[PDB]
Amino acid sequence: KSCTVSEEDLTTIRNAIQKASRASLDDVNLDEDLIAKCPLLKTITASLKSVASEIATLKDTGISEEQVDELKQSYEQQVNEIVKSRDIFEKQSGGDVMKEQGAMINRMTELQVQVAQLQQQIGEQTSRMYDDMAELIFQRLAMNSTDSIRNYTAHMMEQKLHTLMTKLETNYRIFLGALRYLDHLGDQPLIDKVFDGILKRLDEMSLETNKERENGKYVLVNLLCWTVNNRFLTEKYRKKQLELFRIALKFYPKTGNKEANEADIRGRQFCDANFPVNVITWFAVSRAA
Repeated sequence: KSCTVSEEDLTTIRNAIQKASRASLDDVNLDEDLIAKCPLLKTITASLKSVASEIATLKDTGISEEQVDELKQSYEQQVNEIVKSRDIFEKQSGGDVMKEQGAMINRMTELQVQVAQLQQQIGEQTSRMYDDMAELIFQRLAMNSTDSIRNYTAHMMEQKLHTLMTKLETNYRIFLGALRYLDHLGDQPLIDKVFDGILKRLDEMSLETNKERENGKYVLVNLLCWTVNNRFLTEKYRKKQLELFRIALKFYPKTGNKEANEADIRGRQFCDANFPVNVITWFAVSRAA
């Protein structure tokens, strides 16, 4: 494709980016005629919408209202920085009077870069907050260390692990934060028990609604990612290999639908290994036969 933008349409794009930064953070709505002459704008539109959805997802979490407000200000301040960019939106002056960066495709490319970097920046910010939220869950449930779980009976340990799973599973970013928290803590007896608790939840949870299947798929796929390149966790996978095969075929039953299932699995991964796809669509399908 090619991108052409008229002088007045660039002004319209600038205001639409401003409007998506403040208050309700609504979808950037632009005329289709304008989008057609420059399909790059779909990418920019989708990126700002993703950050808005991610911020809204933070609200329906146990995060401090101060924390969410502080993140909303950072997002708005950073979009305002893009809006004030003379390289993107304002007329060339002085030295760059007839530089090539004044052409539309170059202005829009720099807009793509700054919005992509904004998305990465906000992503790193929310990742830290999901780290904190995950840690708070372990602390509130009094299972943040080997010492805290040492004196739990088997029945109590099972009960704590179930409660933990019901809190981690509803938001995969919280689940990822829990794995990062356990990794940094380096408390292996706790990792051992959390692995057992994840498996038990995956083996028994209800799957009646789409929300439950989505929650379970993210947990299953990223539990497998968690074992990659880790001897202790790979050893845990090895011993419970057959149970994970049963779990994989429950979430991904249409074995003959290899291509669609693989695309679904890779879209939920946060490692880059083939291992989750291989377990679910290859190993488990071969063992059942």
